[PDB]
Amino acid sequence: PTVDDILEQVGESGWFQKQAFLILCLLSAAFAPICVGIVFLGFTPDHHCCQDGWVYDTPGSSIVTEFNLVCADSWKLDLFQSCLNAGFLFGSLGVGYFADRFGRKLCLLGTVLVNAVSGVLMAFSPNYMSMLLFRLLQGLVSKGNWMAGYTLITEFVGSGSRRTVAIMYQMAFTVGLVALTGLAYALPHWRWLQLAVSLPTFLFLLYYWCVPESPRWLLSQKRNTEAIKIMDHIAQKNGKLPPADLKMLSLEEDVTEKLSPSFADLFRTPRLRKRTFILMYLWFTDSVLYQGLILHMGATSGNLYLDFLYSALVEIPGAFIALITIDRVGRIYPMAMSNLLAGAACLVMIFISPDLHWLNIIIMCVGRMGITIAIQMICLVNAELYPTFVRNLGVMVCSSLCDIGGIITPFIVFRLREVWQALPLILFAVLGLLAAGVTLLLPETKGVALPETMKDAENLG
Ligand SMILES: CN(C)C(=N)NC(=N)N
Repeated sequence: PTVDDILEQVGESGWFQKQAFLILCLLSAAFAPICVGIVFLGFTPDHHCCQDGWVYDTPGSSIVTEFNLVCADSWKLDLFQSCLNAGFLFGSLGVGYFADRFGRKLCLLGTVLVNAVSGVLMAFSPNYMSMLLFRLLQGLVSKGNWMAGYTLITEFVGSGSRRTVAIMYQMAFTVGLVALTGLAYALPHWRWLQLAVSLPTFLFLLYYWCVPESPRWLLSQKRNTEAIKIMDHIAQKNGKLPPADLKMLSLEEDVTEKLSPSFADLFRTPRLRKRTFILMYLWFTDSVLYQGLILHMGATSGNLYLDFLYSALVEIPGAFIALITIDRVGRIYPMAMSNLLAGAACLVMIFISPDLHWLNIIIMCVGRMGITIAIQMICLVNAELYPTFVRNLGVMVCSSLCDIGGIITPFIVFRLREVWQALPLILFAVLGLLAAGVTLLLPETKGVALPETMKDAENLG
């Protein structure tokens, strides 16, 4: 009588779960401005390049118009993204035990309050060093918020709807990007845009007090009283009678009362070590090949609004395709096919002359669908292939190996565009195709109802 059976008897997609998913959807739209937002507000309109300073003629005011970073400190924007991505690295190494042991829901609430305060302080920051440190904190806190929220969603949802609710969460992320574009068009000033982004965070915390904790992680602490309380509250919420308390409670005496995120037992079991290595390779791929592809995309009209509108309308067809095909053939074959398609798209620009009609749109479309389907696979698979005391140690393969991609892709492309114009495409295609062909074949399996039964990490092998 695992908690999934209790949720099934109480209704996995009841009204209470609907409002909880709405609340964390409101959280999801608050994560896009942290990562995607920069291309809008940190965008130089024009540069005059004695010099005698530089003046940009545009009604909007970006970060570089107000800090004068056009020529003397042009690399500061790269330094700014490097500092944000090092914030992601600091989060990946930091919010583990510090994100679980103090109370998972309470940690999420404290961090979302911290994010609100730090964003408001970014709105009123009349310097640069404080701005950089605050962006470090913003990156760390926002990554922690989004991963904790997503894993909480895949914890509440019972077996049979994890794919649906997670893919709807990613659709909410894409809708957050679309709303970012809309609010960007609403007013070009970065200050008011940041202040308007910070208000969904208030709307989150204001109503986030009533959301309960994760029942399974709470059961992992051998505290089943309030766990049974919250399960019966959920059951009575969506018009259902409570189940048997003894069946609902699972003692699981072999489980440690506290958590010990393994820094050395990850490689103890060969299945877990192999899964972690495969996910490391796959994650590196993903942002690697990605910002790579984005960079290789042509100049979109407008370059600040229609660029985002065209980039965001890619995901939603991909999200719907994933929703349709993720269960009929499992969560391995569709994403493997998408990655092979992305590799073939990367390899086709080299041997085919660009003068052919519609070649640019064909390659951009195929690559992008491939590395949207890859991302909406890998997030769900990393969430599924880790128990509750390993999922927060499972964020590191998500974020401590995508951070290296985000840091290093500008340098790799900067060297590649000089050494050989045909070099970066061959490198990206070779690494992506070889990795996604050898790997992503058997990273355990899919369709497993119990991810944190103390035997999920070993029985699948
Ligand atoms: C948010 N960033 C930078 C991504 N990795 N996007 C993506 N799904 N390739």
